[PDB]
Amino acid sequence: MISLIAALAVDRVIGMENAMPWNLPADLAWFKRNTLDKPVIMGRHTWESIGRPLPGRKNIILSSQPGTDDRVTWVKSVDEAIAACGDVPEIMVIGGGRVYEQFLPKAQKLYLTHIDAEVEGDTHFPDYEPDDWESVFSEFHDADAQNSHSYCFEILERR
Ligand SMILES: CN(Cc1cnc2nc(N)nc(N)c2n1)c1ccc(C(=O)N[C@@H](CCC(=O)NCCCCCCCCCNC(=O)CC[C@H](NC(=O)c2ccc(N(C)Cc3cnc4nc(N)nc(N)c4n3)cc2)C(=O)O)C(=O)O)cc1
Ligand SMILES: [Cl-]
Repeated sequence: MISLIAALAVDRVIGMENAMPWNLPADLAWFKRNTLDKPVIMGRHTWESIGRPLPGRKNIILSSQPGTDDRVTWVKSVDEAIAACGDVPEIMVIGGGRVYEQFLPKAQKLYLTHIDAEVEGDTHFPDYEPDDWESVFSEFHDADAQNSHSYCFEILERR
């Protein structure tokens, strides 16, 4: 089973290359808890933004270009990425936008953090249809001394 996990600004704007304009360690904690001990599939921009292998996860980077870090696994196609994950209960696809578009048709679950941040940009999380998905968890948090913006964790399961 393949899941996508993403942090979305208003109107589902997501990162394209430069770091997103927020400071959300609680979102990073949610990401770490929902991805640890699972293989993670990412594109090259997300890899650069992470800046290091994510510990405790097989890191798989989908890129047309040769790999530049032997600490992680480099693949050139979607099927190669899935194969590198091997036989596990859940694959976490962690972005960026082209990777989400590639994997959404295969995915059964979305972990979304909806962030109340007005971020300008043309890159968006792919369209999902409101009703093709069951929202099974939702939990709101206000901005605080450590987190710049309010944020709502949601888990959806494909109908
Ligand atoms: C891009 N992505 C992709 C991404 C992101 N989010 C997503 N979210 C979702 N939902 N989904 C996705 N797919 C998704 N993808 C991802 C995905 C995952 C991850 C990922 O890491 N994750 C880890 C978990 C976290 C972790 O483990 N993260 C990090 C791990 C390392 C932590 C160990 C600490 C080592 C020390 C290093 N320390 C430092 O550098 C700071 C230096 C230090 N200072 C401070 O500390 C400090 C602080 C506050 C301060 N202030 C307030 C007051 C202040 C401020 N600024 C000032 N500036 C000026 N001039 N003047 C001031 N007076 C001033 N005052 C002042 C000073 C020091 O002075 O010594 C993990 O998944 O294991 C990352 C990216
Ligand atoms: Cl990417």
